[PDB]
Amino acid sequence: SRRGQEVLTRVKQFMKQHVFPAEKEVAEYYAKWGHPLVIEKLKEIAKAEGLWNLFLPAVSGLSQVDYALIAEETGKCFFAPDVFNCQAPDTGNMEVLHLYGSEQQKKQWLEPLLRGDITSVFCMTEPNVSSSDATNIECTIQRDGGGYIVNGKKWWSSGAGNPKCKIAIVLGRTESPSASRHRQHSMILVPMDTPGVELIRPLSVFGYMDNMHGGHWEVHFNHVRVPASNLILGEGRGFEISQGRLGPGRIHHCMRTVGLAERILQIMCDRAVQREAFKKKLYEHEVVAHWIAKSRIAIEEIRLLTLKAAHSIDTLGSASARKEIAMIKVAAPKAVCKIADWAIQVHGGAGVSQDYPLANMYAIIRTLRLADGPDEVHLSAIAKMELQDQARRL
Amino acid sequence: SRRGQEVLTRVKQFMKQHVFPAEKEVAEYYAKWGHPLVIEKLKEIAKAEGLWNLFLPAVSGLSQVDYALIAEETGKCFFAPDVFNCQAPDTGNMEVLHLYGSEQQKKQWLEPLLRGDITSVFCMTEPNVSSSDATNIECTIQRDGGGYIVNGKKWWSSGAGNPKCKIAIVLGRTESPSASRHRQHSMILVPMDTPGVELIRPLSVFGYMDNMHGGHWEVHFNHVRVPASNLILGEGRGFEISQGRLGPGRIHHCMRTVGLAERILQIMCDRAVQREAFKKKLYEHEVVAHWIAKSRIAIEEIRLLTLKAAHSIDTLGSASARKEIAMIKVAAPKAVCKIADWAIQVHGGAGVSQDYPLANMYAIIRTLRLADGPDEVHLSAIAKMELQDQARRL
Amino acid sequence: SRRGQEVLTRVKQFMKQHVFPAEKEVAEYYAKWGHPLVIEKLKEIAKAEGLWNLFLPAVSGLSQVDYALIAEETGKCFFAPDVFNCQAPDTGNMEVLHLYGSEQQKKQWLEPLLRGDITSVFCMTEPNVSSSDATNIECTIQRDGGGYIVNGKKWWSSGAGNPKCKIAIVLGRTESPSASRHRQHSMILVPMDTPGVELIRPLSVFGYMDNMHGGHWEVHFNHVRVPASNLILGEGRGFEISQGRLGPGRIHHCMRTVGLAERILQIMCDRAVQREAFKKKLYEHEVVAHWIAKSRIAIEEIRLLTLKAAHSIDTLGSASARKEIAMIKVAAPKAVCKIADWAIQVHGGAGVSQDYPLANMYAIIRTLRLADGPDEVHLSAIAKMELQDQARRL
Amino acid sequence: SRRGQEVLTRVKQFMKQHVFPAEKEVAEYYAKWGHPLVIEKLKEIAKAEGLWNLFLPAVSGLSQVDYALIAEETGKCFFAPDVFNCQAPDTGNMEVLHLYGSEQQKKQWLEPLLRGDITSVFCMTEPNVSSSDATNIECTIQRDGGGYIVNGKKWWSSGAGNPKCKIAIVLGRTESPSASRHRQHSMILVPMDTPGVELIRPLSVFGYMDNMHGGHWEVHFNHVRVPASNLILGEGRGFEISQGRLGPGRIHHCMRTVGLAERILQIMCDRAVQREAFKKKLYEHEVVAHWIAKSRIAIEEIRLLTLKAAHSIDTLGSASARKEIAMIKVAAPKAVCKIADWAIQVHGGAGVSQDYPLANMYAIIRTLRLADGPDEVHLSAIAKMELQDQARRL
Ligand SMILES: Cc1cc2nc3c(=O)[nH]c(=O)nc-3n(C[C@H](O)[C@H](O)[C@H](O)COP(=O)(O)OP(=O)(O)OC[C@H]3O[C@@H](n4cnc5c(N)ncnc54)[C@H](O)[C@@H]3O)c2cc1C
Ligand SMILES: Cc1cc2nc3c(=O)[nH]c(=O)nc-3n(C[C@H](O)[C@H](O)[C@H](O)COP(=O)(O)OP(=O)(O)OC[C@H]3O[C@@H](n4cnc5c(N)ncnc54)[C@H](O)[C@@H]3O)c2cc1C
Ligand SMILES: Cc1cc2nc3c(=O)[nH]c(=O)nc-3n(C[C@H](O)[C@H](O)[C@H](O)COP(=O)(O)OP(=O)(O)OC[C@H]3O[C@@H](n4cnc5c(N)ncnc54)[C@H](O)[C@@H]3O)c2cc1C
Ligand SMILES: Cc1cc2nc3c(=O)[nH]c(=O)nc-3n(C[C@H](O)[C@H](O)[C@H](O)COP(=O)(O)OP(=O)(O)OC[C@H]3O[C@@H](n4cnc5c(N)ncnc54)[C@H](O)[C@@H]3O)c2cc1C
Repeated sequence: SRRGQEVLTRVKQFMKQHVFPAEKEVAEYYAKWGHPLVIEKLKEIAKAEGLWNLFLPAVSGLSQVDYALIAEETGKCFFAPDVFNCQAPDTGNMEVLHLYGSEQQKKQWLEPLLRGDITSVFCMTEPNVSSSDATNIECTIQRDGGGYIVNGKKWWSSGAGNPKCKIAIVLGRTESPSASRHRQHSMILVPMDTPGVELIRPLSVFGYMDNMHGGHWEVHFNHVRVPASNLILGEGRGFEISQGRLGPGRIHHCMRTVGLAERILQIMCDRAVQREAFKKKLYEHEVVAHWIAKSRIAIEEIRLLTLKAAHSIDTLGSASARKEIAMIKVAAPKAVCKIADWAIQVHGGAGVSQDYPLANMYAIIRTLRLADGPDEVHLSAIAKMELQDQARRL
Repeated sequence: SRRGQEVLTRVKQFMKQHVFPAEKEVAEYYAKWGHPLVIEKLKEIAKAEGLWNLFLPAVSGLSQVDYALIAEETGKCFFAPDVFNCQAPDTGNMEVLHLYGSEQQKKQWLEPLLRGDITSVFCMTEPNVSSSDATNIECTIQRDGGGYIVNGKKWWSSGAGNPKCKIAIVLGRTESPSASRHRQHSMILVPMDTPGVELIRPLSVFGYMDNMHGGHWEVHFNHVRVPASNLILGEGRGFEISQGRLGPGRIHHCMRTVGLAERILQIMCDRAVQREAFKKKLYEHEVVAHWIAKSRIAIEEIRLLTLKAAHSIDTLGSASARKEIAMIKVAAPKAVCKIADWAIQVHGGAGVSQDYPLANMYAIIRTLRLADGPDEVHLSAIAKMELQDQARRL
Repeated sequence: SRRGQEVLTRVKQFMKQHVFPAEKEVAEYYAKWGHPLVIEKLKEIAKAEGLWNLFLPAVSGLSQVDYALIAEETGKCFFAPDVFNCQAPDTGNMEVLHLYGSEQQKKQWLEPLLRGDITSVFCMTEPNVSSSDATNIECTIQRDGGGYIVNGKKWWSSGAGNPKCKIAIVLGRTESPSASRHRQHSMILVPMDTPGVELIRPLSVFGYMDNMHGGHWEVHFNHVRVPASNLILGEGRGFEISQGRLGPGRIHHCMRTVGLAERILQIMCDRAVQREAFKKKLYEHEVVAHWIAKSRIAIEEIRLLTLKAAHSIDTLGSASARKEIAMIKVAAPKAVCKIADWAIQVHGGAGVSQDYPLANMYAIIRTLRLADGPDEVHLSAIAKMELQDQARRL
Repeated sequence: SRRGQEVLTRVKQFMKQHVFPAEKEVAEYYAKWGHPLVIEKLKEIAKAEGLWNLFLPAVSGLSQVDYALIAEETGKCFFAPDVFNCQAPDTGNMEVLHLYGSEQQKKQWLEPLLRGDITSVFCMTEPNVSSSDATNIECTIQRDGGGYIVNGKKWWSSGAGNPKCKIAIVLGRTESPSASRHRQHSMILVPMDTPGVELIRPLSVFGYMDNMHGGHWEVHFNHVRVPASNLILGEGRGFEISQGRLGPGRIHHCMRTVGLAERILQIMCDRAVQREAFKKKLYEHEVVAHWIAKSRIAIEEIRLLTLKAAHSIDTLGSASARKEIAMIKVAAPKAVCKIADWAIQVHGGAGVSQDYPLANMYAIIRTLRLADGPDEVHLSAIAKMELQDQARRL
């Protein structure tokens, strides 16, 4: 679309003018769970210029392909999505509140989230059970008179340490014997200021604490009392809302991963051209050149897959495109992990040190094979859908 | 396009009605370098219905995307491309004669090729040198008074054993010291009936002789006298014509390979559903299901890459899209080889026997990593182009 | 041992003097299920010099390490094991008859097998079921008065087309409700001259019929009447005898595969040194050199694994070393397959043709991942044993 | 040997009694470049019991196989080698001073190193050049009257931050036009207390600073004046001493890596047995079980390769076994990296957090593909030696 191209050009100009020059200051600030003043100034400027809430089609008037290209543009910096209010944790919560939810819930939580006043956290993983299977959730949401009681322990809650975090969406189980085997979980809105909500400890990733994004935390809900109006949809529709939330998050992460892979490839090519070993440059060795070629091929393939998934979501819907989302979720992280490992090996001993962003990049990409579900469950789902498709064809 | 969709539907109906039922008869006939009468009847029927010369846009009025889908449809059978006059050896020669060549050359050779009266063979590989580097060609094309003399030995000439083969395009070298380092080779039209042209022996592929397609032969040119009007373009433009010929052949092969991969995946899924081992079906074992999922992901990726290359050729040109062609040529054969190996392993001991087409399929796909240039030279070319692109960006 | 070293030196001299020069004649003879006179002369010479039955410790007085080195020596030729009476099909049957069996059975069948008068065939695979799980065998061995009745269809029976094949060992099931879940199968000796035994058709491997080794056949047993004295051990001990037969066959195949890999690596290095492409030799390209290095590393690793398994069998026994045999059976075929594929790619288009033995080599190695059980069942067995070992340690 | 077995049993008892229980205290101490008192007490106890300097055959009276098993035992803990005075940085310097060096140098530096009074650091890598090629070293060691002047910048110097570090071995270049192309570098002993030696900054590995081992530092030598008696051997023998130092370090690292891989496999098996997902345990999924089986196979292979290299060094010498050392250096890190990645994936999100040692383990193993030379230079060396061997055979 013409609007998509215009917004993409404006976003590229905004990044090249403001976002990249502030990287050194942002890194020096974090070398303690909030944002420095540079990010707030950038957010104000982006609000002024209209580069705000580009992820939500109902607000920005953009399709999934246009925002796919835009998110590919903003995936080259680790704090750029937060400048445009398109960061990973809160976007899913805004989508959940926009799709499902009452007028009171929207006016109370979605508007401050849209304006950037507050941030949100999504917590559904337990530390003592296998949470890749969503039926293993043991946190309870029991009705107690006129309200609800939330009691459980959470795990890997991203962004809970941010001082602006005021609302949470908690997935817990309700005992409903008369219901089906899937109508046993519900989502509830729990304010972080409610008595009984405790932040236990932050969680590290390969020795990185990720203070820029608020960190990952262990949260305890000790008999938290919540009004009955904070329950999203009904008392047994947690799985449906989770499925609705999942897809867009995965596609946005895949676009950002494509952008990050492009940045990594640029860095690796620069290093290969610059350095000389054994009386020749690094790219003159065929192994490095073949690494570069394979990286380019993989980047092109994953970008095409993500664009296909975005077009399918546009033309059909978010519920009739689960296979494409599963395929891109399987495909992107492994390819970008291989590219990052090749770049680290090309840079040598400096590839693991703090002189380059390759080590933190590798850690973040490595966590992409576990967050939002491991790759094995997605492979099983793809196999099941493919077998159903073959049975229908035959 | 609407015409593309209509022709695709007609082609699908034609295959399902005529081509697949004749597979058993065609296989029994070959269980000796020509075609049985069933193929000739199918060719006559296809000529009547207008499903003729679909590969050439100037004749069929189709873009590269429409024919990409059509060739994906016809890639599921090993003799289907010959039914529609879209077989690998002669298509490149028709493209060469259509792009370059005089009116006399066109009227003499392209029209019988277009009508299907005769077939052609392209020979540029020598047995005693490394022919992956085109500067190693030692066959000579010397001007002798009013004509030319062709003297050399050829290698892996596909389709030379067909009785309908009457014309050849031979790549040889001419001694031109005043010319550049690339203007040393030329292409000449050599009729197979010329004295001095000898067929030495056929060449086998993993123990398969491939009599259906005319086989692969060693050809000797012993002082062949050829008129000066049989030289295509000039006396030093062999490389340019070779580059013009190369790309469309690769893209058509990639589309047919995608179709073959789809057929292989269907066979493997059928076997996995049917068989039971260790008190469960084969797909109930997670390794087989993950094989199926990875095969589907790879098929989708290679199809998207081929469609991207076809669209780029449509919108820009065959000379400004070499990078995409190189990427698809690298990507498709390895993925389809892995899929075929997985299918053979799934079928067990019967995966290598004559009860299934998987072994011949694997042999043919394995030769795709060597024919039309190995994968390593393409990887080097991709690396060079990517480095140039990075230098231009920086 | 000193005897092992002396026999190894004598075997090396015998190969270099007689076996390699006859390769061209043997190949020309087969370019129809028996042996040419050259092989018979070589067998007579080997009998005269005492290089006979080197595989059996009770006859040759050699341990498993000495014969491991000897079989590594004889693995470089495809008919060399038959010169020393150490070929794959009959060796297992000799081991079975030597370990288990009565005096009458030994005097009737093992002595002609030891002298080389007759050959044997082992058949336990069915065409219409999954035979990787041995409980799926549907062939019946019912007691009928004073004898037994064998009724079933066999599959992939190696060596059944040899005119010297006179005896077979057939695995079938007996209905014994009072027995356990494993005491349901038995092995019986069935002469090939018995009425009701039919050879149906030979089976091809990638288009190779393997006439040198007698081929692989489909055999039908149509109500074959057999005396009760032809039953090995008891009526429900088939699994035990099968387990006893399995291990030595696998270790001998692994040693021969190591030898074949060494030959393949020598051929590939010769080609890489000889040829020149793009103004440099093939080994001057780093990819080819890295292929060579990885091939050498893999060869060393698999040889060490096989020697470890042989020493373990020597010092402990064939029943307390199943884990090592499973590991070598998993490890050797994949590494040698990768080496063969690299060599084929190095040779170029000639790597698939009949000018070199690489294509037939690849086909034979590819069948090693399916014969004597697939790799997946061995991986599952290794995982089970490793979990038991960890539980015992903890 | 009997002594080797007795010392191995004593070492196993010592570890199980003292080293493992202190892991929690050691971890809590570091959660600042020296050792806590627990390690010093363990060192005193090990000195009392005679488990001291087990790496040096001239002191312990042990071969390379016995110490290979012992180092495999001590590779399961990250501070265990330091308890027995067998830690990576100083062992190479002790070997260098033991092989080469004068009586004064030995009495001054080797004896305090042997008794554990001081530690050493080896520095030969420069930050601004490619140091994988040893001819790129730009640090200068110029003779200045009665002594030497060392001027250069070092990089990744391990253990320089330890307060006990008093001596260094620096590799620099000397301008000798009359000498050969390899006699251009020399090794000199530089005390850390000499004026002009500066510690610039520590270097991180994936966000880990590794304070336990003294860290990795950037060191500057600003016109350091050193007496002429501190030069090891001559003024142009740096390469020879470097080659002598290299091999034993690699073999010890490989043995410790095998031990670490065994520990990782034990942890992964424990997790797979414990956890349950999708109504079954983790090992009941075939992918996890196949991961376990492949890990066991790889561990066995690398252990056999290391033992073969140790036996070859014992029976022939450290100069006629470079091929085996290169092969093990290539083989061990990649296999252990794959095993560690599989274990991290098995543990899920907790695989990257601080609750388990898998993330730090992966970082340390990942640096093993770069330290002591990258894998690509070793692959090139192996290819060269293999080509020489093939040429000699032919
Ligand atoms: C944990 C750790 C500890 C260390 N400790 C020490 C220490 O105590 N002392 C010390 O002196 N150094 C130490 N180092 C440094 C280490 O020795 C070097 O990083 C390594 O030798 C390579 O040096 P470099 O960084 O200059 O690599 P570079 O040469 O700059 O890397 C270029 C890359 O190109 C590739 N390459 C290079 N040559 C070839 C070729 N011929 N063919 C193909 N590809 C090729 C490789 O992937 C290589 O990594 C340590 C490093 C680490 C990570
Ligand atoms: C060259 C050659 C020679 C042979 N010679 C003989 C001979 O002399 N005698 C004889 O009796 N047989 C012989 N065979 C047959 C051979 O033993 C069988 O092919 C093999 O044992 C598997 O039998 P199948 O074909 O029924 O495999 P199937 O069970 O039908 O194959 C199914 C596939 O599923 C997979 N699979 C199976 N179980 C599992 C599991 N638990 N987990 C995961 N994946 C699994 C495997 O990939 C397997 O290949 C020969 C075969 C070949 C190729
Ligand atoms: C089924 C089939 C059909 C064919 N049909 C035809 C036909 O119709 N017409 C025709 O002219 N030819 C045909 N060929 C031949 C084919 O084009 C050649 O085999 C191919 O181009 C390579 O030629 P070569 O055998 O000389 O390879 P070689 O150059 O001899 O192979 C050397 C090997 O070295 C490697 N290598 C080469 N260059 C590099 C590099 N720069 N970097 C790294 N590695 C490198 C590659 O692995 C290559 O295979 C056919 C081949 C097959 C298998
Ligand atoms: C950086 C990061 C951020 C995160 N942020 C959040 C967040 O904001 N909110 C949140 O709720 N969670 C978050 N998580 C947690 C994440 O969602 C979980 O780690 C993940 O969903 C798996 O949960 P688990 O740890 O219980 O895995 P487990 O189930 O304990 O892992 C077991 C392992 O077994 C394997 N496996 C599982 N099922 C199968 C199967 N069917 N077939 C084969 N293999 C299988 C997989 O390898 C899996 O990793 C985050 C995690 C990370 C690393």
